[PDB]
Amino acid sequence: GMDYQEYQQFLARINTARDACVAKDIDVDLLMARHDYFGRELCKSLNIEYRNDVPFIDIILDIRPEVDPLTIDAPHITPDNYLYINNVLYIIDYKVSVSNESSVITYDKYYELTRDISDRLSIPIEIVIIRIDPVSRDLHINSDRFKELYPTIVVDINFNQFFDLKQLLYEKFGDDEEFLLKVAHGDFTLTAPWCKTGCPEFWKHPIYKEFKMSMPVPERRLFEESVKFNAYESERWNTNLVKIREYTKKDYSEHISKSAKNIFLASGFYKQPNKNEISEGWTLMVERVQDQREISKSLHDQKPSIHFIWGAHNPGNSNNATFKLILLSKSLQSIKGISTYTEAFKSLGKMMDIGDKAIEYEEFCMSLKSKARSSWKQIMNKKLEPKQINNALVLWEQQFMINNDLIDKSEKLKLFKNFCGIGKHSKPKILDFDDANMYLASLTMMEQSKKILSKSNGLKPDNFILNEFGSRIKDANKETYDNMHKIFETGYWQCISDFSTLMKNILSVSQYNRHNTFRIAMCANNNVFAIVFPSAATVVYSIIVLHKEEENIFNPGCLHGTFKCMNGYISISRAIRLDKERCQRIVSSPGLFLTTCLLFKHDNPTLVMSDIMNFSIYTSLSITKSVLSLTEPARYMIMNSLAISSNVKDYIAEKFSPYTKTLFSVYMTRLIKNACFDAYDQRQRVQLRDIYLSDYDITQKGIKDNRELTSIWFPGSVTLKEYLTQIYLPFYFNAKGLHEKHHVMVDLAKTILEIECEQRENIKEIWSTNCTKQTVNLKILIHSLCKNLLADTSRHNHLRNRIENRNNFRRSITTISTFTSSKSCLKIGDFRKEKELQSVKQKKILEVQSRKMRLANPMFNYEMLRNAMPNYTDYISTKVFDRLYELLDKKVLTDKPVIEQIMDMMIDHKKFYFTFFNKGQKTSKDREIFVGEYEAKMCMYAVERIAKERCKLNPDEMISEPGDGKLKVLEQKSEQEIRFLVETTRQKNREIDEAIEALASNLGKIEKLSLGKAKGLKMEINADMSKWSAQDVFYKYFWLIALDPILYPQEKERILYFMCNYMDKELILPDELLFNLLDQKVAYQNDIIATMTNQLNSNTVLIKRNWLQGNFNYTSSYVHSCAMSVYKEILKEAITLLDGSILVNSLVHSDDNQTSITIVQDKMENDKIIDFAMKEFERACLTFGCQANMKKTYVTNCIKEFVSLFNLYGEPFSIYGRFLLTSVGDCAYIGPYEDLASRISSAQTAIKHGCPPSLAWVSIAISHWMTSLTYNMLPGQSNDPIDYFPAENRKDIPIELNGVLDAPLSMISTVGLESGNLYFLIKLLSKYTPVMQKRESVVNQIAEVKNWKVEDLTDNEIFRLKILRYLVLDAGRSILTPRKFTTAGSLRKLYSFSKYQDRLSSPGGMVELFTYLLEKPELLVTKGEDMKDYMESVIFRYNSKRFKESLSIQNPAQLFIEQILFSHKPVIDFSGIRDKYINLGKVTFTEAYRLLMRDLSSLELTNDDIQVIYSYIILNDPMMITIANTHILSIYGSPQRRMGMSCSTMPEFRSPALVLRAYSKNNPDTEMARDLVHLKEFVENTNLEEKMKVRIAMNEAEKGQRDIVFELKEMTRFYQVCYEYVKSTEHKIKVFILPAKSYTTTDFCSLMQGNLIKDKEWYTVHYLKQILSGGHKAINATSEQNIAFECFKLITHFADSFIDSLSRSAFLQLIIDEFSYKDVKVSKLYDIIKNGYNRTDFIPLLFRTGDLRQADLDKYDAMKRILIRSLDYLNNDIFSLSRIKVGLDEFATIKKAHFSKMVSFEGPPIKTGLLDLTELMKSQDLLNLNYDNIRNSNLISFSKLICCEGSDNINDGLEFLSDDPMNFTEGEAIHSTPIFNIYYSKRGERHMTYRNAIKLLIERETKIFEEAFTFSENGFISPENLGCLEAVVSLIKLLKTNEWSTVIDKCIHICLIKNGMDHMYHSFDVPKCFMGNPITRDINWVMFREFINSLPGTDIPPWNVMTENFKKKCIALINSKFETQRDFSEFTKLM
RNA sequence: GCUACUAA
Ligand SMILES: [Zn+2]
Repeated sequence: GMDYQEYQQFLARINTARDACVAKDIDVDLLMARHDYFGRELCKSLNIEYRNDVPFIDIILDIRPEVDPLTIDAPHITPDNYLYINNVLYIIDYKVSVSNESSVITYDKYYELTRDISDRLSIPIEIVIIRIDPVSRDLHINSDRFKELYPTIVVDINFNQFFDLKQLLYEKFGDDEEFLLKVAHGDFTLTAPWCKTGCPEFWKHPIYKEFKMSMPVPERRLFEESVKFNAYESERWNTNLVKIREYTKKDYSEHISKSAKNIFLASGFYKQPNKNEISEGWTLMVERVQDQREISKSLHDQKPSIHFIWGAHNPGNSNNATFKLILLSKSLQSIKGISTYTEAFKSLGKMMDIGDKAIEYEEFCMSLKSKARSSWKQIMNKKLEPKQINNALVLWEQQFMINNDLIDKSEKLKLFKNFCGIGKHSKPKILDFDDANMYLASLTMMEQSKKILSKSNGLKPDNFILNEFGSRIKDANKETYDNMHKIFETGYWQCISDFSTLMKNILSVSQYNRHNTFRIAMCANNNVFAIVFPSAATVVYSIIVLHKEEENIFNPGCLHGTFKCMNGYISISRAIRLDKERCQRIVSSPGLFLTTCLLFKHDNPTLVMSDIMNFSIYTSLSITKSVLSLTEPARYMIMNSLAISSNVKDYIAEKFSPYTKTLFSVYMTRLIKNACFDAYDQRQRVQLRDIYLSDYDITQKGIKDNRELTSIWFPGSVTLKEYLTQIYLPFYFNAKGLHEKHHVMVDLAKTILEIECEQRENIKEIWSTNCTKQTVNLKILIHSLCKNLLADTSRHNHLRNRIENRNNFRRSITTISTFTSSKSCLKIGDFRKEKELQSVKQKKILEVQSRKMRLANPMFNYEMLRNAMPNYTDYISTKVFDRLYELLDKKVLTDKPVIEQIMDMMIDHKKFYFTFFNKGQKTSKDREIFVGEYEAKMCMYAVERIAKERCKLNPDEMISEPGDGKLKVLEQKSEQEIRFLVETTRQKNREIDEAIEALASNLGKIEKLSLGKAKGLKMEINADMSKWSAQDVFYKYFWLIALDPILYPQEKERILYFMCNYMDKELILPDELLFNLLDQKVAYQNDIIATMTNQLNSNTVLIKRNWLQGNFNYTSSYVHSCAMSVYKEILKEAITLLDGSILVNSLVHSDDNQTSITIVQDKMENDKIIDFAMKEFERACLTFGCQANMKKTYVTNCIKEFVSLFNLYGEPFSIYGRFLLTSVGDCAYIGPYEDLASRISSAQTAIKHGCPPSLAWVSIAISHWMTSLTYNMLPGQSNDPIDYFPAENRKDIPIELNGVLDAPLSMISTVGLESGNLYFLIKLLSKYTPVMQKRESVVNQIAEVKNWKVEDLTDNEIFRLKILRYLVLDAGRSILTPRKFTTAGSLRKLYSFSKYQDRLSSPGGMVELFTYLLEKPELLVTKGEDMKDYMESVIFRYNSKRFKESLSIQNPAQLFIEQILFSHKPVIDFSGIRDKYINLGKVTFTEAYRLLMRDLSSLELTNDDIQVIYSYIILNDPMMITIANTHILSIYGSPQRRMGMSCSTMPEFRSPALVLRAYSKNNPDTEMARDLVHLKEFVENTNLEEKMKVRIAMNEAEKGQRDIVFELKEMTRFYQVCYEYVKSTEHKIKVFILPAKSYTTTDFCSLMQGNLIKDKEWYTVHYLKQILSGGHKAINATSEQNIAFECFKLITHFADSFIDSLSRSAFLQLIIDEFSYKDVKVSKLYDIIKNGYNRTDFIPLLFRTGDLRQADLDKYDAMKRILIRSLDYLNNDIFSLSRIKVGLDEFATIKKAHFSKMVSFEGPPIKTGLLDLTELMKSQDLLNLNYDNIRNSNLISFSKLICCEGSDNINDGLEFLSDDPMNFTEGEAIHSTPIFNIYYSKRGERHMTYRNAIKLLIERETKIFEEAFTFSENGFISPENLGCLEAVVSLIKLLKTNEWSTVIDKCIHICLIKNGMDHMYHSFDVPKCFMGNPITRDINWVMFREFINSLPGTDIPPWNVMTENFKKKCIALINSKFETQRDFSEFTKLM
C-alpha cells in the first residue's frame, strides 16, 4: 500500500520522543504524509502530472506568458495541481478528511480570489477540490464540469496502514493531557440545553434520602456539588470532574497498590479441572437429581426417543393409493390375538373397507376434490355427507366415519379414554442414568437401530438434492458427494425421509379431521402408514406398519405392540399427541439430519459414517425437552474440563441437571459424562502452529490441526476445530418454543420474586471495602468513573453534539423508529368494563363449540379474578405506533423536540409499571423479556442513548460494534498480543541467547544460563457474568449521571428523578399466570408468589435493585468498562514490580466478557501469576457490584469465547454449522422466491463465518428442497414446471417461476438469487460476441448486444429474455405468489383502529382523507415529519387489508399447511401479470403456467428489448457491473492449502422523506435543492413522470367519472419507486473469513473468488483489465497503464532475481521487443511508461535502455544535484535492472510486484546453452524466492527448462542464472507457556545463490532418476544399457507426445548431458534390432511391444507409479495403432 | 371463531 521507508522512520520517532510538543509535530507530519499519498496515486488515476504547493501567478504563465506577472493582478493562493482544457482553468487542492466542512471553507476562499483575474483575462477558472473519506473511501468533488470529464476514477487507496502509526502515537502520549490539548476542533463546544427548569422533587425523594444514608458526609456534599456544576459556566469543562478525581486519589492509589502487591501473596493453587474434581461434582449431582426428581429404573416409564416406527417396504405388493387403503383395511381386520385395544383396532379396519366397490372410491373422492378445487374460498353453507361403501362411510379421500354400531360401547371407550387419553383427568419421572442395566438397555436400543438402519434401501440413491445439486457438490469436494450417497443408500435416510413425507401428510389430513372421523395418512413406503384419531392445536396420531417378518421393525420407544395378521405382521404405535409447531420441524428433519451428518463426517476419515447417522436421527427428530438439558450444559461442561483455570465441580454439582425422560437421553448423558474426562487428558494434546511472521499481519497463524483428540458422540479421532464444533454445535440441534407457557410464566415470576425477597431481607448495605455480594467500593467507583469520563470527553469534544444528531434528539418523536414501530406496549388505567365483555364472549364460544361436539361422538374467568383480588392495578396490551397516536390525539405528545418532551415526562411520570412475556428459546433455561409503559420507553431512550455514543468512544465496549464485526476485533487484539509476546521476548533474551550459540564445546554449561531468563505468558479469561441485572447495585449508576460533563444541572436533576422512580417500580404479574393460581387445588408449601402478593391480594410486586433485564445495557457496559479499566491499572502496576512488560486487552458486552492478559516475566514462576490474575479478576468485578460466574468462566492459552464468536491463536473461527441448520423452517411462507430469499440468505451467512463450499451448496440444495416441498414444485409433484415451459432442466427455468439457482457460489455469496439471473446474461456475453472485445471489459461486450441477430437464439434463450424485460424489470422480484382469504381478526385493544371505524362510518370523511393525501403524496410511502401528517398516515394505513393483518400473528406451522392445501386451488390472480403485457378471477398454479405461455408467445423480442435488460440490471448497478467483470476477467492461479485464515471487511460499490415533499411542490425548505436535480434526471430518463400521468388520464375515459381509488394507487407506486432511489441503504458491517487480509475491493474480489471453488485448495486470482467500472458513460485508458507498471515491475525483478548479473541488459532488450504481457506488446507498455508523467518510478529501467534524461532525476530529487555521467560512472559495478546508485549510498527503487503474474507473458523461446528462460517465466515451482524450497524441489518441475540443441557440461550451461545470494526462512521458539515457533525471512550468506540451488537439486534428484532407470547392474554407462535407454527414448518420439513420456525424455536428456554423453543422445534413432531394413524405414511394433514387456521396472519413489503408467500407456497406445475397426464393405471392394 | 338465514 504505502512506502515502507517512511513507515519505519515515523515508528522510531514515536519511541524517540518523550515530550508532548515533539509528539504533536509527528501527528502534523503524518497528515502531510497522507495528503501527498492520496495526490500521488490520484494524479496517475487522472493521467495528469503531479505538482505540490505551486503558486497561482506561475500557473497562468504556463498558459499565457505574454503579459508579465507584475502588471496583471493574480490572486496569491497555493493550489496543489492545475489543468487547462476547453478554455477553462481547473484548480486542484486535494485533502483527506471525514467531513466536507474543511472543503467548503477552502472552496469559497478559492472561488472569491480567482474572480480577480477571471474577468481580467476573460477566461473562467473553476475550483475542483477532491476529498476522500479516510475509512469508508468515497470520492466527493464539488466541480460539476469535472464530473462530465472523468466518468470513473480508480481509487484503491489504503489508509489502514496510516492508522497503525496513529495507534502507536496515541498509546504512549495518549495518557498525558499535554498532548490531548494540541488535538482540538474547538477545544470543547457544548450545544443547546434539552431543558429550561430543574427538578425540586428529586432532592425530596426518599430514594435520594436512602442514597445519602449509606454514603459518607464528605461524599454527600460532593454529590450536591457535582449535580449543580455547569460545564459551560466555569473556564474549563473538567473543573468538577478533576476536582472530585483528586479527592478520592488517596484511597485509589492505595487500593491499586493493595491488589497489585498480592502477586507475591499468591501460590500455584487455582481451581484447575482434574479427573477426581469432575467425579466428585457428578456424585453430588446424582444426590441432587435423586431428590429433586422421581428416579425410576423401570423400562415402561420411558418416553419415545423418536415418535415413529419404521419397517421395511414390500415391493411384491402394489405401490398405489386405492390398493394400500384396502390393504391396511384387511390388515387391520386380520389382526389376531387378545390385548387391551385388540377388538378396537379390528373394527377401525372394518370401518375403512371398500373391497368390491374400489372404483366408487376413485370417483366419489375425485368429485369432492374437484368441488373444492373450483373455488378460491372454502365451500361454505353446503353440507358434506358420506357414502356407505361395504362397511365404511367414506367422507373424503382417506377420511372415514366412526360407526357406533361397528364398535362395542366398551371397546370404543377403551380406545379413547385409555389409548387416545380423551377424558383421563408429584415429582417429574426420569430414568436412572447411573444404572449400568439402564445404560445397557439404552445402548441395546442403539445397537438395535444400527442393526436395522445400516441395511441399504436397495432403491436408486437419486433424490432432488442429488439429482439437481449433486453436480455442483461433487466439483466442490468429491468426498462429500460420496458421503451424501453413503447416507441416501442407507436405511437411515429412507427412515427419516418417509417420517418427513408421512408427517407432511399427517398434518395435511389433521387440518380437516373432525370429532366423528379417523383419517389415514400414507407415505412413499407401501408398508408404513399413520392413523390420525379425532383431536379434542393438537395432532393425535399412531404409526401403523406392515413389516416383513416379526421384529423387522425399528422401535425407539414409540411402539405400543406388534401383532400377527392373516398374511404378515402389523405393528401399531402408542397414540402420540404432538402440536403442529413440533410436527413442522419433523417434516424439515431430513434437511437438519443431512447437514448434521455431512458436517460431522466432513474431511475426517477416522469417523464411522453408520455411527454418525445412528446418533443423528436421535438428535434431528428429538422433539422432547429431555435432550436440551444435555446439549446446552455440555458446551460449558467440556470447555471447562479442558481449560487451564475453571471451576467444573461447582458447575456439574449445581448448574448440570439431567431430565433423562426418554431412552436416547440416558445413552447421550453417559456420552457427555465420558467426554468430560477425555478432555482433561487431551489438554496438552493441543499444538500451536508455526507462525510465519514477516511484518504487517501473518500467514500460517492459529492452532495446529492434528487428529490426536477423541470424538464425543461417536467413535474415532478428531481435530481441535472439529472437537470445538462437536462441543458447541450440539446446542443448535435444540428446538425453539418447546417450553409450555403455562409453566414458564410461573418459573420466571418465581425467580424475580425470589431475588427481590433476597434483597428485601438480606442485602441492606450498598457500599463496602472487603468486597461482598451486591456491594460497590464507593470511593474506588467515583475515582474510576471520573478518570474514564475525562478520557471519553478529551478524545471527542462535540460529544453532546454527536448524541443530538445520531439519535435524533432534536427532531419530533414521530421521526424515530423505536417510538413509531409496531411493537408490544403496556397501557395502565381501568379497562374492567371492556376486559369483562371481551372475556364472556369467548366463555359462550366455549359452549358453542361444546354443543356441536355432544351431537357427533358424546365423549366430552376475569370476573372471578377482579372479585377475589382487591389491590388489582388494571392494565392492557397495545401497540407502540398506536400509543403514540393515542397520546397525540389526547394531546400530551406534540411536535416539540423528543428530548424536550422526554425531560418533562421524566418529572411528569412518577410510578413505573412493567410486565414480562417469555421468549421460550432453544435453551433449556428459559429467558424473560420485560416490556412496560411508552412513557418509560421515552425516559430510558435518553439515558441509554447518551451512554451509547459514550460507550462507542471506548474501544473496549463491543455492543457499539453492530453485526459480526466483533470477530475481526477479537483477531486484531489477539494478533497485537502474539506480536508483542514475540517483540518483548527478543528484547530481553537477546543478551542471554548470544552466549548460547557462542559455546554450542560443552552443552552442560548452556542449560544453567538458559533456565535463568524471561518467560512469556498469554491467557484469555473467557468470562460470563452471573445475574448482570438482578444481583447488581443500581445506586452506582446515579454517580455516572452526576459526574457527567456534557449534561446540564437542570437535566441532571430530572434524569436522576426518573431513576429515583425506577427504584419504586412495580411488576404486573400477567393475567395468564394469575389464572393458573386462581384455581387453587391445595396451595404450594412455601408459596413465594403468594408471600410477595399477601396470599394473592395485589397483581403487582415492587422491584428495587433489580433494574429490569436489557433496559440499561450500555449504561452497565460503561461501568463494566470502568471496572476492567481498574483491572488493567491493577496488573500494569503489578508487572512493574517483577520488572518486565504486560499487555491487557478487555472486550466488554453487558454480561459476556473476554479479557486477554500477555505478560513477559523475569522473577517468579508462570503458575503463580495465573492464580494472581483470577484473584484480582473477581476483586475488580465485585468492587463495582458485578459478580463473575466462576462456574461458566474458563481460561485458555489460545481459545477466545466472546458472544459465541470464536478466535483461536489469531485464526478466527465461528461454528459455520449453526447457520446451515436455519435453512429448514425459517420463512413466512409467502411465495416460492419469497421463501428461498431468506433460506439462501442463511447459506450466504455461513460463508461469512468460514464454511466450506461443498457444505454451503448442501444448504442451497435443502433450501430449494423445502421451498419446492411447500408449494408442490418438486420433480414429479403437481405444480412441476419443466413440461409446462420450454427448457432442458430447472437450471434454465427462471428462479421467479421456481427452478434452481444456476450461478457460481462466489456470486451467490455476494448478491444471491438475482445472481441466477445475472449468470444467464454473462453466458450470452461469452457466446454471442466476436474474438475482439470479448477479452476486454464487460461494458464493451454490452455495446455489441445491439449488433446481434434475434433469429440466432433458441426456444429457451428467447423464453428468459421475454420475462426478464416485460415482467422482471419492474413490479424481492416475484411473479407467482398465492393470495389468501384471511380475516382482519380482533383489533379492539387499539385506539388508532377505532378512529378508522369512525372515519369509515361517517359519510364524506373517508374521501376527505384521500383528497388531502393527493395534495401531500409524501405521506403515502413515509410517515409524517409533523403531528397531523404522522397521525392521518396511521389511519390511511388501515386502507390496506395486509397492514390490518400485519398487526396479528399467524403460526408458521398453520401457514405451512395452508400453502400445501391451497396449491391445487385458484390462488394466483393473473390480473396483475397480464396488466404488464396489456400495458377472470384467481388462477390455479397449473393454469398459471398455461395462461403465461398464451400471453408470452404473443410478445415480441427485438435487438432493443435485450439492450434494456443489459442497461437496467448490469449498467445501472455499479456492483452488478463489477461482479460480471470479476467472472469474465477471472484468471485462477496457484492452488494452495488454507494455512492462515484472516478476517476481512466487505468493500463499497457506491435527505429521505423531506425530498419527496420538495418534489410534490418544486420549492423545498440549499443542499436538499441540489438533491432534487439528480432526482429530476432519474424520472425524465426513465420517463415515468408522463407514463404514470397517461395511465391515469386514459383510465378516467375508460371507467367514466372520477375514481379516487386509481387516482391514489397509481400515484403511490410512483412515490414508492422514488423511495428506493431517494432514501439510500446503510452499508452495514459484513465480515468474511478469507485466506488473507482484504484491504481494498480488488484484493477482496480475488480472495473471495478463490475461497469458494475447492474445499482442499484455495486459489489466488488475476484479472486482464480493471474490474472496477462505474457505468456506461465511462467506456480502458486507466485499465491499460497499470498493466505497463505490473509488467516492467515483474520483468525488472525477474531479471535481477534469477537471470545472471553479467547478461541482464541483453535479456531485457530481447524481452521488450518480441514479447507481450496480458495480450499487450511490452514495447507499447514501455512507450506508455516513457510517455507517462511518473518515469521517476522506473529510473533504473530507463537508464539501462538509455531513455533517462536530467528532467526525470531533477523531478525524482524534488519528490524526496545529479548528472547522467555520474550515474554512468557510479553504476559500472552494480548489475541489476531493479536498482541503480543515484548518489554515494542512495539506490533507485523499481517497487517489487508479486511473482504469480509471470504466467501472463507470451513470447518466442530464448535458449541459453540448455535453459529456456521463457519456460522459467512460465514455470510455477522454480519461481519461489526461498533457497531451501528450490534446493529441495523435484526433477519433474525442472525437466520443463531444457532444450540444449546438443549442449555439453551442464555445469557450464547454468552460467545464465543469478550468482547472487537468496532469502531463506528461519524459525525460533518464543519461550511462552503456549510454546510456538516464529518463522521469518533472512538474507542467507553467499554460497546460497540461485545456481547452487539448481545444481544441488539436479545432483540430488538425478541420482534418484539414474538408479530407477538402470534396468541392469551397471548404471547409466555400458552400451548394453545405453541401447535399452535408446530403445526406451525411441518409442517416446514414435507414439503420441502426451505429458508423461516427454518428462522421461527430458529427464534422460538431463542425466545424459550431466555424464558428458550429449554427443550421441540427439543421434539416437530406432536401433537395427527393431528396424528390419535400415533404408526401408519399417518398424517391428511386435518386437517394440515385446521390448516394453521385457523391461523389468523399479518400485522406488517417486518414479514407481510414473514408469508403471508410462509403460501401460505406451503398450495400450502401440496396440491401438494396429486395432483399426475397418468397414464391413471396405475390404469387399478392394479384392 | 369463519359462513348463511331467522329473531330482539
Ligand atoms: Zn542435450
